[PDB]
Amino acid sequence: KVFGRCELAAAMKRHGLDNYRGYSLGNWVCAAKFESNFNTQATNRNTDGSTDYGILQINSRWWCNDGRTPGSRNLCNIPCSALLSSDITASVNCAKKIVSDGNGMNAWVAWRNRCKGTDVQAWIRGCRL
Ligand SMILES: CN(C)CCN(C)C
Ligand SMILES: CN(C)CCN(C)C
Ligand SMILES: [Cl-]
Ligand SMILES: [Cl-]
Ligand SMILES: [Cl-]
Ligand code: NA
Repeated sequence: KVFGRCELAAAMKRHGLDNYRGYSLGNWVCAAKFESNFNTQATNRNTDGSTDYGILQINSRWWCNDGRTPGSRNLCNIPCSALLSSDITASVNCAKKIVSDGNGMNAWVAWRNRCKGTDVQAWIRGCRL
């Protein structure tokens, strides 16, 4: 599913991401924009052999199991395929664990490079929330 901007913001709000670990909703919408262009089915292979999955491009080295990342962990306890669902529940639950891991949203390099320090509230401007 490709979410609309305001549709995703609403879905992330319902699932409890708005201000989660102090990150306003616009941060999460910005991150999703640059990670996946709001496409739940986005996948991307990394040079280390891991793969990033879903709307927030969650990586198989630590977070999910895909059966093909040697030596990896599955800390969210999910198949990486669950992160591609039209229902974002799994991606949100896993994102909350990731952002709690010590570096906050710096865990998402695209967040750090494209969102951090910018006017992120623009990503939710105009939405009925
Ligand atoms: C181009 N921006 C939205 C980031 C990359 N996505 C599309 C994969
Ligand atoms: C362009 N970014 C910053 C906001 C998104 N909407 C209003 C198109
Ligand atoms: Cl915001
Ligand atoms: Cl594996
Ligand atoms: Cl933080
Ligand atoms: Na894994």
